[PDB]
Amino acid sequence: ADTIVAVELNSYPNTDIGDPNYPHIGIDIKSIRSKSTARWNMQTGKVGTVHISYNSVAKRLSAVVSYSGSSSTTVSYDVDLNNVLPEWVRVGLSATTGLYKETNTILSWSFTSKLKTNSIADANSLHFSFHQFSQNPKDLILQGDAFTDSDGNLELTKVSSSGDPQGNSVGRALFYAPVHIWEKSAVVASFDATFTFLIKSPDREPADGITFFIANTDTSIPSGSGGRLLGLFPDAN
Amino acid sequence: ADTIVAVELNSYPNTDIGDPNYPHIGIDIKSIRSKSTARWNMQTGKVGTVHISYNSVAKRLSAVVSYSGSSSTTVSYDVDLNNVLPEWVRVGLSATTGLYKETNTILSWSFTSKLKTNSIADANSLHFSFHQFSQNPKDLILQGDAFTDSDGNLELTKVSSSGDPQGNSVGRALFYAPVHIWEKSAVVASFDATFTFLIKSPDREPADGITFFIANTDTSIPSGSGGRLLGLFPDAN
Amino acid sequence: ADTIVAVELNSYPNTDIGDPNYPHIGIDIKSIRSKSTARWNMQTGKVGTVHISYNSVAKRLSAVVSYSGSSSTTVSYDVDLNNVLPEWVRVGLSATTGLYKETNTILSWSFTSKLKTNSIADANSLHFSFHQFSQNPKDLILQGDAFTDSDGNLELTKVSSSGDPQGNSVGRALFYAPVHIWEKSAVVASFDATFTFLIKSPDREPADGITFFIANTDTSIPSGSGGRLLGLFPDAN
Amino acid sequence: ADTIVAVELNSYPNTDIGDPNYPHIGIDIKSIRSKSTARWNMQTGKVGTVHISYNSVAKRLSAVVSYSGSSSTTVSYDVDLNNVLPEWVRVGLSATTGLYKETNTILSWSFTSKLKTNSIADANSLHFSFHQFSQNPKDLILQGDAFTDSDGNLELTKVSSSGDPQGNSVGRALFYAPVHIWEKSAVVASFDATFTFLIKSPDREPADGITFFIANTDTSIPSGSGGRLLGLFPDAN
Ligand SMILES: CO[C@H]1O[C@H](CO[C@H]2O[C@H](CO)[C@@H](O)[C@H](O)[C@@H]2O)[C@@H](O)[C@H](O[C@H]2O[C@H](CO)[C@@H](O)[C@H](O)[C@@H]2O)[C@@H]1O
Ligand SMILES: CO[C@H]1O[C@H](CO[C@H]2O[C@H](CO)[C@@H](O)[C@H](O)[C@@H]2O)[C@@H](O)[C@H](O[C@H]2O[C@H](CO)[C@@H](O)[C@H](O)[C@@H]2O)[C@@H]1O
Ligand SMILES: CO[C@H]1O[C@H](CO[C@H]2O[C@H](CO)[C@@H](O)[C@H](O)[C@@H]2O)[C@@H](O)[C@H](O[C@H]2O[C@H](CO)[C@@H](O)[C@H](O)[C@@H]2O)[C@@H]1O
Ligand SMILES: CO[C@H]1O[C@H](CO[C@H]2O[C@H](CO)[C@@H](O)[C@H](O)[C@@H]2O)[C@@H](O)[C@H](O[C@H]2O[C@H](CO)[C@@H](O)[C@H](O)[C@@H]2O)[C@@H]1O
Ligand SMILES: [Ca+2]
Ligand SMILES: [Ca+2]
Ligand SMILES: [Ca+2]
Ligand SMILES: [Ca+2]
Ligand SMILES: [Mn+2]
Ligand SMILES: [Mn+2]
Ligand SMILES: [Mn+2]
Ligand SMILES: [Mn+2]
Repeated sequence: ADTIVAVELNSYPNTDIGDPNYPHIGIDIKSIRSKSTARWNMQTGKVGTVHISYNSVAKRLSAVVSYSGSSSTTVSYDVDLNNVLPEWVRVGLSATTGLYKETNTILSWSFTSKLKTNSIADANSLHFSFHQFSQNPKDLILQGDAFTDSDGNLELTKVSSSGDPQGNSVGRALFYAPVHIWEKSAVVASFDATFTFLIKSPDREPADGITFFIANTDTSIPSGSGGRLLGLFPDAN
Repeated sequence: ADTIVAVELNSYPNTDIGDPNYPHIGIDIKSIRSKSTARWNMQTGKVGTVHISYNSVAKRLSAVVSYSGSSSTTVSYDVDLNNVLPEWVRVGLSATTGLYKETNTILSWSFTSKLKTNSIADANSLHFSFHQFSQNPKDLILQGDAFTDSDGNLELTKVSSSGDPQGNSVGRALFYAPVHIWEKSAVVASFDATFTFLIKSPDREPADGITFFIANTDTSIPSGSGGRLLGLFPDAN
Repeated sequence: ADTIVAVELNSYPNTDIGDPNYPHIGIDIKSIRSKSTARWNMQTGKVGTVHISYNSVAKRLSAVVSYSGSSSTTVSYDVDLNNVLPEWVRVGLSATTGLYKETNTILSWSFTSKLKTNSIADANSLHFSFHQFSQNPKDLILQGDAFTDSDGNLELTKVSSSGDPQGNSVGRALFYAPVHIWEKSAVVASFDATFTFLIKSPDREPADGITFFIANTDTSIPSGSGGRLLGLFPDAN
Repeated sequence: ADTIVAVELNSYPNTDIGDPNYPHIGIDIKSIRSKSTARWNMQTGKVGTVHISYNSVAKRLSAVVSYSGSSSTTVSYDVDLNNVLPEWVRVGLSATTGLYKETNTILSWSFTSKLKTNSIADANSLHFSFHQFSQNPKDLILQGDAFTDSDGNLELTKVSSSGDPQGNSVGRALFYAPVHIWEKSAVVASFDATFTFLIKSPDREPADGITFFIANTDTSIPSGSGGRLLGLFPDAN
């Protein structure tokens, strides 16, 4: 199956599969069961920013979520991605709704990767930035119900004319060019990513969440991966 | 047909189709007949560097070619690419050999595009950089005889194990992701690029040349584009 | 005296010294008498963006000014800055008020410079970005009445408690590190800059303007350079 | 006293003050006694590369040192620089010789700092990159015997015309502009850096080492900091 490494912004607690009993941010390595988490003081109707970093020398993946004038929540996890992921991967963002729903609107997204070596000349580098989404992204791979709306916003899950989110939606958006995340002869490998989002919800318990994820080049939406599984995994093992 | 815009390093004079009678660097807008050229003091055996830029306000396309120690040769052409190219395109490099041959080895390649608006936040940006090539670049589209070797050098045209260049070869390598080169609402749209190449040849007169081109996303080696047509155009019109 | 190269956003027409009879943007090379201009459809109370570029191969300096949802004004000028400026320069922004006044509020500012050579390794590079100004910029050289306010905005000219601009004000802000803008052995030299501003004015004819300027490392405010002379030149020759 | 934070490439063991009995790379927080070290298989005569990173969320400081072909040696230390360093600082490199000597030649040097907030718009960013050094760098602060030579290499410590290293020399080179390393409102604050160096020595045991350090803006070679104290500290406390 697909090899996932993800940073999830889980807004709906599904304690039956391991979630903390509150909206949280967590680092997933190959399973929906976060190897580490932190409570996310989720504020709906407000735009949020997620910054994600990793460096093969520090072996530490970390993330943070902040709102304007609101403290940030942080989470980390020591891991050596060279043991988890294959050389060539493909990044993307995902989201879902189940019984309950929220808008999984991505307002911006950037990503940078380096494959350093002997000199100040990263043998490889890749960078992309979006401060607005095109009506027809020729450089995105939209999966499921994802789509860019009239305002140049990326909508990972179904939303209607009025702007009301729909339940039971799944959607992903992968960048088009596969990234070479590590090479045997590499000295350092880095990558940073940022994305902005707006989650608004009608029901008192919003669900389910958005994630930023790295995966094998051919990652496609798993069957039965909806709702609580955030379109990343088939089961909850 | 494909809508090409290229910068060529023509090593072989085909005076009968537009070439001056000497190695030259030219700018090609939709035809092999350069809208502008310059004498290139081609040095076989030395590694050379090519820089290329474009800024939709300055509306001028430039290109230099220098070798360590020896002087550079520049060439420009004022043009508004927003009228020549589609919004979405793919960038790439091509080379060819005809009756005569040379090695069309690419050692490094960068490219940066920025699509601005009302801030120091490019609504889009795209950057890639290669200082060595993977033996299976999953981010390059290799067309024709293009292949990356054991040394991590892109080889646009066939060479032998012993290193010898082969005749009659066409080769192209496009970056995988579509670049959003311009858009209606854009305020500024720019792009830079660099590549380093090494040309070697046993012939008294090496042929045919290397080009860095910008095409439509679905571009492909046109039939009968070998030799003097450098894998970009179907005929010499 | 100081060697100035500037892009001026002249809001007040001083026809007695060469200005067009309308607010305009112009490229100044060593004199307040713009070697080139364009009418700027100045909109007060609205934030504007100025993008400025230059490339030693294209020998063309260009600028553009846009507002959200308003067309842009462009201006250019072919020039070879290697003949105008010294190797080491120091960039900055300036503004003034004379009999009339406006707020010369800079909201952001970025700058990048390259000194390319034989390889994809710019022998030199410099880049700085500000999306907010520190209460005490240790990296700016504030000249005259310039100062960063409580909101992290840079105010080049006097403004009072209420936020009302004052007449007869001059102020500049130079970045701290001198930039190496060209070197004899350089193949290409580039630089791009962006800045955001907000001009608001009580009187019907706002004056005088803001400029982005490159100058000799020790550029200081010229005597009598106030009002119409934008703090750059002593006289109007 | 100066508040130093350094990464040292200690070539000479001064076991009596904290050094392991072998060439090592260490992280120094406010003292010559490394909070962490690693065996460095120092190779005289080969050019080496040092990469260093820090991310205030990951809160971990790392450093690698590799040579072409030979393996790299890494070293980290978890620390929150926001408690160790002032908001504004200057970066730099230092080196020294005592009874024994070696050449402390810096061939290249980059540095990038980013100070984030709520978007993919770093409220501040600063980047510089040198691939060769001007014979009169007006952007470097040279302290002690530091001097750039005819070949465009920074020489932290005295060498002769013939190239021979001299004993008892202290040398420092700081980038000119103050870096805003952190700020209260900041969400994320990171930094990367790279330098390439070449160490040569006639002595059976070369001394003393090179360091990349981060100090307070007004830093300066403390008296009696020669040799084993590598120009950073006044005493071995
Ligand atoms: C029938 O209850 C079970 O399913 C409920 C609905 O499940 C769907 O909707 C949720 C939220 O949108 C989504 O995560 C699922 O994948 C489905 O799409 C669900 O609400 C319910 O959860 C609650 O109850 C369990 C058991 O008591 C708790 O462990 C959870 O934390 C919730 O409190 C349950 O899974
Ligand atoms: C038969 O002569 C014609 O073709 C010759 C060989 O053509 C092939 O090889 C060249 C170079 O490898 C390549 O450009 C072509 O596409 C073919 O693959 C060619 O040498 C010859 O050119 C010369 O003569 C003509 C006419 O006199 C001149 O116009 C040229 O500048 C050359 O001097 C010719 O086209
Ligand atoms: C007395 O008239 C002259 O000076 C006037 C005031 O000058 C000061 O204020 C202006 C605007 O703030 C500033 O540019 C100057 O440097 C001084 O600080 C000025 O208003 C006036 O200009 C107008 O009249 C002349 C002559 O008719 C025209 O050529 C201009 O275009 C103006 O219409 C004049 O210089
Ligand atoms: C007199 O011996 C002490 O000083 C020796 C020389 O010191 C100078 O030179 C070294 C290296 O160039 C430099 O580190 C110092 O700062 C001075 O500039 C030194 O060689 C010697 O060290 C050795 O012996 C001590 C004590 O036995 C050990 O602790 C060390 O590891 C060395 O093996 C000593 O400090
Ligand atoms: Ca959940
Ligand atoms: Ca030809
Ligand atoms: Ca004026
Ligand atoms: Ca020592
Ligand atoms: Mn979870
Ligand atoms: Mn030609
Ligand atoms: Mn004017
Ligand atoms: Mn030590």
